[PDB]
Amino acid sequence: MISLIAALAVDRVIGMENAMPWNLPADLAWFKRNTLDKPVIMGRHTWESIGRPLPGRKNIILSSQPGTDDRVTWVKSVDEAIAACGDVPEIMVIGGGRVYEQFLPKAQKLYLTHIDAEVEGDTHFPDYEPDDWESVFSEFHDADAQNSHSYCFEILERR
Ligand SMILES: NC(=O)C1=CN([C@@H]2O[C@H](COP(=O)(O)OP(=O)(O)OC[C@H]3O[C@@H](n4cnc5c(N)ncnc54)[C@H](OP(=O)(O)O)[C@@H]3O)[C@@H](O)[C@H]2O)C=CC1
Ligand SMILES: Cc1cc(CSC(=N)NC(=N)N)c(C)cc1CSC(=N)NC(=N)N
Ligand SMILES: [Mn+2]
Ligand SMILES: [Mn+2]
Repeated sequence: MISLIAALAVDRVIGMENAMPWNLPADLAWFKRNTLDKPVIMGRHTWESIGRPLPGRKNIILSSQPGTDDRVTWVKSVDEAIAACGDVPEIMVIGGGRVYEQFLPKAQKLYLTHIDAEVEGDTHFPDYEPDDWESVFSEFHDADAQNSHSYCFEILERR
């Protein structure tokens, strides 16, 4: 199964200048929790945004140009990326925008962090068809001393 995981601000903004224009420790925790011990697929800009392999997960980078770091696995197509994961129960697509778009249709699950924050962005999560998804998990949280925004974790499964 292929899953997409992301954090969306208002208007589905997910990034600005290769970065997440917010500070939410709780979302990073949720991310580590739902990706640990699973292969992660990401675009190259998203690879450069992190600078180092995510610990305890197989890192697959999608790029049309030759790979430049052997600490990770480089692939040149969606199909090679999926094949590179082998036989695992779940494949986590962690971004960015152009990669989400490509993997969305093969997706069976969406892990979304809805952040109540307005932020100018240059990158947006795909405009998915709400009718095709079913909310199977929803957990809302008010802002607190560590997390400056109210946010909600949601898991959608393709109907
Ligand atoms: N808020 C959230 O949850 C998230 C936010 N982000 C944010 O997303 C933004 C980066 O997103 P964006 O610019 O779209 O970039 P991506 O990370 O999606 O990078 C895309 C790059 O990877 C390669 N690639 C993608 N698809 C293919 C394919 N099918 N075949 C071959 N190569 C492919 C290409 O690199 P090449 O040029 O080498 O061909 C392409 O330019 C940043 O702003 C980041 O901070 C990212 C993940 C989650
Ligand atoms: C650390 C990091 C992780 C990601 C992947 S996050 C994700 N797919 N899902 C989710 N958050 N729930 C991304 C896209 C970017 C980063 C680094 S962000 C950053 N560097 N911000 C900044 N420079 N201030
Ligand atoms: Mn049901
Ligand atoms: Mn069904």
